Amino acid sequence: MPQLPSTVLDRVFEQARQQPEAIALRRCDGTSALRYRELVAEVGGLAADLRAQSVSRGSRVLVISDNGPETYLSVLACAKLGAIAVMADGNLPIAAIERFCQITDPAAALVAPGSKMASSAVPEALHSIPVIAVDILDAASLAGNADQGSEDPLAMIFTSGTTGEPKAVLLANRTFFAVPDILQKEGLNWVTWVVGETTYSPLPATHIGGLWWILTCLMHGGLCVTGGENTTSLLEILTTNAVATTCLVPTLLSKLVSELKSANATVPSLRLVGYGGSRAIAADVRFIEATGVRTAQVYGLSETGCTALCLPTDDGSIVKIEAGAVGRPYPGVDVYLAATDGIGPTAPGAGPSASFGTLWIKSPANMLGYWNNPERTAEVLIDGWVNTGDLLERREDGFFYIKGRSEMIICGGVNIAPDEVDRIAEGVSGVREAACYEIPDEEFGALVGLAVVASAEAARALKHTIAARFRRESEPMARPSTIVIVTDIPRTQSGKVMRASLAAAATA
Amino acid sequence: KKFQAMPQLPSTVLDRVFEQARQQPEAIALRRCDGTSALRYRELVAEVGGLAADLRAQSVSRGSRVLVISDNGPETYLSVLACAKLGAIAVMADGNLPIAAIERFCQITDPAAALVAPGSKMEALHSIPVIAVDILDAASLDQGSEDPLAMIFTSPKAVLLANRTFFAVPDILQKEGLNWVTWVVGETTYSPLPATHIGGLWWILTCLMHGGLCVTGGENTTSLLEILTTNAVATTCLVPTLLSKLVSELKSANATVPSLRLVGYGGSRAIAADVRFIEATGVRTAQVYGLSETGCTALCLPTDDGSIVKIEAGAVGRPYPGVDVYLAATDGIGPTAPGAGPSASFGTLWIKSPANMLGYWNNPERTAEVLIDGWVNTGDLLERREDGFFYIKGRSSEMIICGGVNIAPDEVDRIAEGVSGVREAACYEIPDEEFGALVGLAVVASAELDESAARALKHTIAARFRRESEPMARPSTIVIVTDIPRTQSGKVMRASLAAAATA
Repeated sequence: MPQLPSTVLDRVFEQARQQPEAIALRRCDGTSALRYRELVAEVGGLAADLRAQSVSRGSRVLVISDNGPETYLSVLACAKLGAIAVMADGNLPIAAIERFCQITDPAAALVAPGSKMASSAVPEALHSIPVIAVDILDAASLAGNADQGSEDPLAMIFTSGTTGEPKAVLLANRTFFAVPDILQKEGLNWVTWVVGETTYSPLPATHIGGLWWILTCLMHGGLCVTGGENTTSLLEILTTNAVATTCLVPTLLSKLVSELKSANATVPSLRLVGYGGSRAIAADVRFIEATGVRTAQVYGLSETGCTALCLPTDDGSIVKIEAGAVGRPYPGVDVYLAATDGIGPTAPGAGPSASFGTLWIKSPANMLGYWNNPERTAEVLIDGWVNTGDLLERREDGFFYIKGRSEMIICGGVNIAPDEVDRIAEGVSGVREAACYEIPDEEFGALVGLAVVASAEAARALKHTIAARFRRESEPMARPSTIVIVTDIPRTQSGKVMRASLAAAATA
Repeated sequence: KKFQAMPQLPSTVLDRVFEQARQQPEAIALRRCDGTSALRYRELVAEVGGLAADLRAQSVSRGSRVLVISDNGPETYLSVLACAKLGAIAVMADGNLPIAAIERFCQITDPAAALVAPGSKMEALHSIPVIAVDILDAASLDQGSEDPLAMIFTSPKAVLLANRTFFAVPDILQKEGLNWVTWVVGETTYSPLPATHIGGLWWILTCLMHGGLCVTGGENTTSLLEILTTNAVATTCLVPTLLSKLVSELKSANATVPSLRLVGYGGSRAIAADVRFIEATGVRTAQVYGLSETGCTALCLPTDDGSIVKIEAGAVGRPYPGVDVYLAATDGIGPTAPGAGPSASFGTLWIKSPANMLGYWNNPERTAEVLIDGWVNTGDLLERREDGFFYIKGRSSEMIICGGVNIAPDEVDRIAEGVSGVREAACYEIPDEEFGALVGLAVVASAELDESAARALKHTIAARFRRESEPMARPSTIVIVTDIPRTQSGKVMRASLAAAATA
């Protein structure tokens, strides 16, 4: 906490002094590799180019990101000058870029090698400002910017709550280290960083999850692999690089689990997997923990500076994830459920957090505001609390759940017993096992979905067979609205269908 | 009701309009709200002829696509008809759409020319010839029912529409002598719905066929009532939002529309309270249910005794005679599919209608799954009730179930009414993906409150509710209304309120 530097850059430089020979960054295939000492000097080099080009404290620099080492050197060179690193995705069409430039008003632009052709249009489009190609230990080299603080802006991330508009999310230095400090200080192993361990982010540097993870790893002396992926196989990426920790979104975790099923392999080097963003699928998490690996669901938003709640691997955590738990609050991260919209956590007479309502979060990783948008900021951000927009319940177990707890489905006033539907679907020849799940419906409340594993005998015809069996019943609701032929149905070890894990797998 | 309805009548929209010109050449066919861009049936005929020449001069031919950059005015329907004369396909494109969007229409449809209506003055499409459009010879009066007349975008997906799309339903209504929807020769109609939207295009095109005086485009105002009033409009076609605004406009101004005979509406969830307001003014109404894919309305809910209760209940309509409907219990198994069984009383709505689309343009894979043997998958989820109508939801619990907890609407309103400053209150269900339903609360203020003033009422109600034993019961949203809709017993119409409250 207070013993440690209060900027990201300065924590990176500390690590570099402790282990200047360890690799800080490299791409998956091993190119663009920087040691901590080389990173330090490169950061020195690039910021001297930026100072030369008139970039000062408070200046915005557009970072056209390829997710690689050069992307992170670029952020750190901005940090060196007290400049704000605006993260722009290289893939995006120049019209999106120009719009970022309208909002942020950059003084320069830094272009990573993997966006360079797309970047190439930009220099002509961006005539007004110096746009630089980024390619590749005395105390003076390890000096930071003494005037920058924990509160000072380091980065901007674009988010689109609005269907068309993207808001520029303004992020202080503290965003990156506020939660890791909490963990270390309260001694929690929910998320851990081991000195030197290899990590991998398949998440873009322009997404809060990607930026946050690689930054906290740099501070912690990790070897961060990111950028030059030449395959879609995570298992190949993980194995080949002996990755120890990685940050996932559920659909990536699911693709990993399927890649490991399909090969009867594991990733033995792998220690820890964080995942978040979308709905967790207990089944994939469980398959991953069985294979030796510790996990952490990290719930959070760009506006909250990434994770604000956590669900670490522990007894019963899988049952909780399946029931819809998002996790529990880190110490020093206050959580408030507001029962009625328009009435914030600090409203006079509002009262204490309800156990059901919109989650508001007061964390020291919280964003400083939306760039150039006082009107949308004043509503989402108020006296330290960010409105996350999400509806959650707190149970007696202290965990937050994104849904309520009845063992029967309700479709148009009509109670469906899931087990009974499964029984019906399993009396049909060709069916090896079957399992129903709920499909959300605005007007009917819920519908019945049915997942089906066929015996070995194409079976598209079975769907028709099953459909016709349900047809011969006198409850119209009690009939599956969708019937998916699957290879497996997620089950507890005790043998019970994990219906929430199943619904997730069927709608992909 | 099974066979060809009116086979004596021409099988092209164009011919039917020309037929109108023959019978009433001096009657006004089209005009803008301000009275400019005016064409008589006679002049409409004449301009379609010269416009068609222009088109052929740019090598436009049968099957050639023609991009029609619409301003919803007389120049636009004139354009459509000029395409029709060559058997070219009118690709409807909104002329206020940003450049990139027009560009994709062009890449999708690849037209031989472009016709620009003046109400959107403005390369991008240099490569193709653009014609500016700017406003009886009996001999100058073989396209048929099935040839394509127009493309409408799902906006992106391109819906291919035949001529029969525009007369097949009205030929049925005529054939069966039904008055659900009717067109009177020479009556004034108005369409706030654009030519680029199935509703608007189909509406105006039907009126022209029927010898209507069609007022379209060039709105001199934002007031829907001033337009209807000033033009003495007799029939109109609306979406629920616009209907709500007409009602709102009608309440505030203490007016009726005296000329107004018929209002069609659809496109979103209908609001039973607005409909009832309108009909009490003497106006017949028809809910028209349909999509681009179904060539507009396939189901219709006509003003009738018990029609307001059905609409408040969530009814969408009953099919027209000759239009086939089929609820498939399971997705994937269509009507065609083997041993498909007959229609269920609940499931995904499939339609077999003579107005159905020919398919999506250059999309064989998506088309093959949505349209099979004349049947179209609407994608909508419905229940066929005892009374033969189709409904959007299930029979009411009368209880809001939030995360498994039952909540009493009477109990909730009781609480809000007990707060000083509340003259009356009524709650309503807000559907939720994860917790099922939330409680909404509509409040009628006892007294007027400054723009600042009302909110302390929101907090005070919120506070009061905060202090109750059950978390689920509490209103997730509190909205202030000058009006809570009631049945003629005085029970709250909670669905009408839930539509008005949300907006």
